[PDB]
Amino acid sequence: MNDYPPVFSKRIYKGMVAPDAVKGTPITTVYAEDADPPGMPASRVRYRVDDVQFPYPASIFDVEEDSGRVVTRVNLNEEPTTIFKLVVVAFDDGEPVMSSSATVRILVLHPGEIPRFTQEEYRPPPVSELAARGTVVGVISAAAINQSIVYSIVAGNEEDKFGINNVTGVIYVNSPLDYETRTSYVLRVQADSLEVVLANLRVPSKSNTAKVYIEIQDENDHPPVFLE
Ligand SMILES: [Ca+2]
Ligand SMILES: [Ca+2]
Ligand SMILES: [Ca+2]
Repeated sequence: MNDYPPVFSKRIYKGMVAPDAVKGTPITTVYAEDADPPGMPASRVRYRVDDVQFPYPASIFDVEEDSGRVVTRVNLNEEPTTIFKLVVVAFDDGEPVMSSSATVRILVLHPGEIPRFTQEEYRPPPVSELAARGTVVGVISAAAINQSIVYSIVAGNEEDKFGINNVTGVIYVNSPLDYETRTSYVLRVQADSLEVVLANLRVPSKSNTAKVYIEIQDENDHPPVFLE
């Protein structure tokens, strides 16, 4: 019998593509498996696009039948920041032939317009534990072609001990620091292009994320002695 359909690994895939991408530019691979006995038609999954609800994405993208790679059907000329919903259907060679669908949300964006930091690690001089709010700690720097850069701290600042000026990329002291509580931090930072920020999006990659090693400088204050 053939009584199990293909089941996509994910319900919604993501993927990027340049706005001027040539024909057959690879975007992403989708994937689905079939629970019927292996080696047979019933569990032999082919991939196809669909144009019921989203015919235009289907007009410019296509999925390969056997590999599952999503690619450009045409040399494209679409506008940046756009998001398309391409609908992919995986179907078996069974009897009766079963299937299931899934969505590939594709982002139209240039790779070269994603920012690049000046360093992957920033090691600024050690900040006094008694430093006041607003005391500058260090500064981070990132370029991108035809792009102004918004900076953000994305991880490692769980204590809200730091803030960053989201435009100058200047990291500063937000809460008061205690050396005895914690002697060092490592922030994950992220430069995103302004055009991207405006479309309510973030696009991380190796070159638009960097680390900041902050070192706390001990002064004579009241040491915490015991806790609980
Ligand atoms: Ca099947
Ligand atoms: Ca202290
Ligand atoms: Ca101290």
